[PDB]
Amino acid sequence: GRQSKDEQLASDNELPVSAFQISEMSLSELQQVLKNESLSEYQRQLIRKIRRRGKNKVAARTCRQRRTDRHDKM
DNA sequence: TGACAATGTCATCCC
DNA sequence: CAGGGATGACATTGT
Ligand SMILES: CCCCCCCCCCCC[N+](C)(C)[O-]
Repeated sequence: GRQSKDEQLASDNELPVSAFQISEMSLSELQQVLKNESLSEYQRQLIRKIRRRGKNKVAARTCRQRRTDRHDKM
């Protein structure tokens, strides 16, 4: 199969959570993660970029569906 | 491997 | 605040 780059990222950077986790975990969850873990700044930054992408791709989705839904047919 | 579809990324605006 | 939803353009990936 295959992995996301963000998964590779998280992995390369030894993040205590997964890309998937990162992006889907709830905010309060994430916050625990962040108050409890030793995370360089780079790792912190990373986690934020990952979540961004992570939420945006989902978002990209819909859009398109709506895009594609709304015109293509209806 | 090359076409064509599909997904992801990023910049921006928004709330 | 901040985080995060929309969407348009461009990029990478999948089949
Ligand atoms: C959707 C659920 C995602 C939230 C998962 C949180 C689990 C992270 C725990 C990592 C543990 C690492 N450590 C430092 C405690 O050993």
